[PDB]
Amino acid sequence: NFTQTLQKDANASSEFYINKLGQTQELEDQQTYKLLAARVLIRENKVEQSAALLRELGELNDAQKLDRALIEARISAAKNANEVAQNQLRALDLNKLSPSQKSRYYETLAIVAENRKDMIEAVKARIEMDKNLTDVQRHQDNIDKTWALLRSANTGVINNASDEGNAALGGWLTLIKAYNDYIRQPVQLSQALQSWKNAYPNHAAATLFPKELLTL
Repeated sequence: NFTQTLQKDANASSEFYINKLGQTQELEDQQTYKLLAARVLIRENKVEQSAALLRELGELNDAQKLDRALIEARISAAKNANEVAQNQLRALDLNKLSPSQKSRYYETLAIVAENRKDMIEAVKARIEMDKNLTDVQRHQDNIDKTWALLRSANTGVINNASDEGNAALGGWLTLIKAYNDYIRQPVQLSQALQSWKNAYPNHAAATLFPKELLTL
Protein backbone atom coordinates (compact mmCIF):
# COMPACT_ATOMS: atom_id res chain seq x y z
CA ASN A 1 0.00 0.00 0.00
CA PHE A 2 1.56 3.26 -1.20
CA THR A 3 -1.07 5.07 0.88
CA GLN A 4 0.77 3.97 4.04
CA THR A 5 3.55 6.39 3.03
CA LEU A 6 1.38 9.10 4.62
CA GLN A 7 1.92 7.51 8.05
CA LYS A 8 5.66 8.17 7.82
CA ASP A 9 7.76 11.34 7.73
CA ALA A 10 7.97 13.24 4.43
CA ASN A 11 11.67 13.80 3.79
CA ALA A 12 11.57 14.86 0.13
CA SER A 13 10.73 18.30 -1.22
CA SER A 14 7.41 19.52 -2.63
CA GLU A 15 8.97 19.65 -6.10
CA PHE A 16 9.75 15.93 -5.81
CA TYR A 17 6.21 14.94 -4.86
CA ILE A 18 4.67 17.34 -7.36
CA ASN A 19 6.92 15.94 -10.12
CA LYS A 20 5.75 12.42 -9.32
CA LEU A 21 2.19 13.48 -10.22
CA GLY A 22 2.63 13.60 -13.99
CA GLN A 23 4.35 10.22 -13.83
CA THR A 24 1.76 7.96 -12.15
CA GLN A 25 -1.31 6.32 -13.67
CA GLU A 26 -3.38 5.52 -10.58
CA LEU A 27 -5.83 8.06 -9.12
CA GLU A 28 -5.44 6.79 -5.56
CA ASP A 29 -1.68 7.32 -5.60
CA GLN A 30 -2.11 10.72 -7.27
CA GLN A 31 -4.00 11.92 -4.19
CA THR A 32 -1.27 10.58 -1.89
CA TYR A 33 1.39 12.57 -3.73
CA LYS A 34 -0.76 15.71 -3.50
CA LEU A 35 -1.08 15.23 0.25
CA LEU A 36 2.65 14.61 0.67
CA ALA A 37 3.32 17.76 -1.36
CA ALA A 38 0.82 19.79 0.69
CA ARG A 39 2.45 18.72 3.95
CA VAL A 40 5.88 19.90 2.81
CA LEU A 41 4.62 23.10 1.16
CA ILE A 42 3.93 24.36 4.69
CA ARG A 43 7.55 23.56 5.54
CA GLU A 44 8.59 25.63 2.53
CA ASN A 45 6.61 28.55 3.97
CA LYS A 46 3.99 28.23 1.23
CA VAL A 47 0.69 28.08 3.11
CA GLU A 48 -1.52 29.28 0.26
CA GLN A 49 -0.01 26.76 -2.16
CA SER A 50 -0.63 24.03 0.42
CA ALA A 51 -4.28 25.02 0.81
CA ALA A 52 -4.68 25.27 -2.96
CA LEU A 53 -3.39 21.75 -3.47
CA LEU A 54 -5.82 20.31 -0.92
CA ARG A 55 -8.75 21.90 -2.73
CA GLU A 56 -8.00 19.99 -5.95
CA LEU A 57 -7.90 16.58 -4.29
CA GLY A 58 -10.14 13.92 -5.80
CA GLU A 59 -11.87 11.01 -4.11
CA LEU A 60 -10.11 9.98 -0.91
CA ASN A 61 -9.99 6.80 1.15
CA ASP A 62 -10.24 6.80 4.96
CA ALA A 63 -6.45 7.01 5.46
CA GLN A 64 -6.13 9.91 3.03
CA LYS A 65 -8.96 11.80 4.75
CA LEU A 66 -7.06 11.43 8.02
CA ASP A 67 -3.92 13.04 6.66
CA ARG A 68 -5.88 15.79 4.88
CA ALA A 69 -7.44 16.71 8.22
CA LEU A 70 -4.00 16.98 9.83
CA ILE A 71 -2.71 19.30 7.09
CA GLU A 72 -5.86 21.41 7.24
CA ALA A 73 -5.34 21.94 10.97
CA ARG A 74 -1.73 22.94 10.37
CA ILE A 75 -2.80 25.45 7.71
CA SER A 76 -5.33 26.93 10.13
CA ALA A 77 -2.63 27.30 12.79
CA ALA A 78 -0.39 29.03 10.24
CA LYS A 79 -3.14 31.59 9.48
CA ASN A 80 -3.82 32.10 13.19
CA ALA A 81 -7.28 30.57 12.96
CA ASN A 82 -6.69 29.07 16.38
CA GLU A 83 -10.15 27.87 17.39
CA VAL A 84 -10.57 26.36 13.91
CA ALA A 85 -7.23 24.54 14.15
CA GLN A 86 -8.11 23.42 17.68
CA ASN A 87 -11.42 21.84 16.63
CA GLN A 88 -9.94 20.32 13.49
CA LEU A 89 -7.48 18.48 15.79
CA ARG A 90 -10.23 17.54 18.24
CA ALA A 91 -12.35 16.14 15.40
CA LEU A 92 -9.55 13.61 14.81
CA ASP A 93 -9.29 10.22 16.51
CA LEU A 94 -5.85 10.26 18.11
CA ASN A 95 -5.75 6.44 18.32
CA LYS A 96 -5.84 6.06 14.54
CA LEU A 97 -2.74 8.17 13.95
CA SER A 98 0.72 6.76 13.42
CA PRO A 99 3.64 8.09 15.50
CA SER A 100 4.67 10.55 12.78
CA GLN A 101 1.07 11.74 12.46
CA LYS A 102 0.77 12.14 16.23
CA SER A 103 3.92 14.28 16.20
CA ARG A 104 2.32 16.49 13.51
CA TYR A 105 -0.83 16.62 15.62
CA TYR A 106 1.01 17.84 18.75
CA GLU A 107 3.19 20.23 16.77
CA THR A 108 0.01 21.91 15.54
CA LEU A 109 -1.31 22.08 19.11
CA ALA A 110 2.00 23.68 20.13
CA ILE A 111 1.78 26.27 17.37
CA VAL A 112 -1.77 27.13 18.41
CA ALA A 113 -0.68 27.55 22.02
CA GLU A 114 2.29 29.69 20.96
CA ASN A 115 0.01 31.83 18.74
CA ARG A 116 -2.13 32.45 21.79
CA LYS A 117 1.05 33.20 23.78
CA ASP A 118 0.47 30.36 26.24
CA MET A 119 4.12 29.33 26.36
CA ILE A 120 3.67 26.63 29.00
CA GLU A 121 0.82 24.98 27.12
CA ALA A 122 3.03 25.09 24.01
CA VAL A 123 5.86 23.39 25.93
CA LYS A 124 3.45 20.70 27.17
CA ALA A 125 2.32 20.00 23.59
CA ARG A 126 5.95 19.74 22.48
CA ILE A 127 6.64 17.31 25.33
CA GLU A 128 3.87 15.11 23.90
CA MET A 129 5.28 15.63 20.39
CA ASP A 130 8.72 14.48 21.50
CA LYS A 131 7.27 11.15 22.74
CA ASN A 132 6.19 10.34 19.16
CA LEU A 133 9.29 11.44 17.27
CA THR A 134 11.99 8.99 16.14
CA ASP A 135 14.32 11.05 13.92
CA VAL A 136 17.31 12.66 15.67
CA GLN A 137 17.12 15.84 13.59
CA ARG A 138 13.41 16.23 14.33
CA HIS A 139 14.11 15.53 18.02
CA GLN A 140 16.79 18.23 18.06
CA ASP A 141 14.53 20.77 16.31
CA ASN A 142 11.70 20.24 18.82
CA ILE A 143 14.13 20.44 21.74
CA ASP A 144 15.44 23.76 20.39
CA LYS A 145 11.86 25.04 19.82
CA THR A 146 10.81 23.96 23.32
CA TRP A 147 13.83 25.77 24.78
CA ALA A 148 13.00 28.93 22.81
CA LEU A 149 9.48 28.90 24.24
CA LEU A 150 10.84 28.67 27.81
CA ARG A 151 13.30 31.46 27.03
CA SER A 152 10.45 33.67 25.76
CA ALA A 153 8.55 33.39 29.08
CA ASN A 154 8.70 35.96 31.91
CA THR A 155 10.71 34.94 34.97
CA GLY A 156 7.43 35.28 36.85
CA VAL A 157 5.60 32.81 34.62
CA ILE A 158 8.45 30.30 35.00
CA ASN A 159 8.58 30.63 38.79
CA ASN A 160 4.82 30.34 39.31
CA ALA A 161 4.41 27.39 36.92
CA SER A 162 3.87 23.96 38.44
CA ASP A 163 4.95 20.75 36.72
CA GLU A 164 1.60 19.15 37.55
CA GLY A 165 3.31 15.80 38.16
CA ASN A 166 4.65 15.99 34.60
CA ALA A 167 8.25 14.82 35.15
CA ALA A 168 9.32 16.06 31.70
CA LEU A 169 7.82 19.46 32.43
CA GLY A 170 9.57 19.48 35.80
CA GLY A 171 12.92 18.88 34.12
CA TRP A 172 12.33 21.64 31.58
CA LEU A 173 11.30 24.17 34.22
CA THR A 174 14.32 23.38 36.37
CA LEU A 175 16.58 23.93 33.36
CA ILE A 176 15.26 27.36 32.37
CA LYS A 177 15.34 28.40 36.04
CA ALA A 178 19.03 27.47 36.17
CA TYR A 179 19.68 29.51 33.05
CA ASN A 180 17.81 32.54 34.36
CA ASP A 181 19.55 32.34 37.74
CA TYR A 182 23.06 32.31 36.32
CA ILE A 183 22.81 33.90 32.85
CA ARG A 184 25.72 36.33 33.14
CA GLN A 185 27.97 34.10 35.27
CA PRO A 186 29.67 31.73 32.77
CA VAL A 187 31.52 29.43 35.19
CA GLN A 188 28.63 29.01 37.61
CA LEU A 189 26.14 28.61 34.74
CA SER A 190 28.29 25.92 33.16
CA GLN A 191 28.22 23.95 36.41
CA ALA A 192 24.53 24.59 37.02
CA LEU A 193 23.84 23.09 33.59
CA GLN A 194 26.02 20.03 34.22
CA SER A 195 24.36 19.61 37.61
CA TRP A 196 20.97 19.65 35.94
CA LYS A 197 22.11 16.94 33.55
CA ASN A 198 23.30 14.85 36.50
CA ALA A 199 19.91 15.26 38.18
CA TYR A 200 17.85 14.57 35.02
CA PRO A 201 20.12 12.13 33.15
CA ASN A 202 17.36 10.61 31.03
CA HIS A 203 15.45 13.79 30.19
CA ALA A 204 15.03 14.56 26.46
CA ALA A 205 17.22 17.64 26.90
CA ALA A 206 19.88 15.64 28.75
CA THR A 207 20.57 13.48 25.69
CA LEU A 208 20.21 16.30 23.15
CA PHE A 209 21.10 19.57 24.84
CA PRO A 210 19.59 22.76 23.37
CA LYS A 211 21.87 24.37 20.78
CA GLU A 212 21.91 27.63 22.73
CA LEU A 213 23.16 25.85 25.88
CA LEU A 214 25.86 23.93 24.00
CA THR A 215 27.08 27.23 22.54
CA LEU A 216 27.74 28.18 26.17
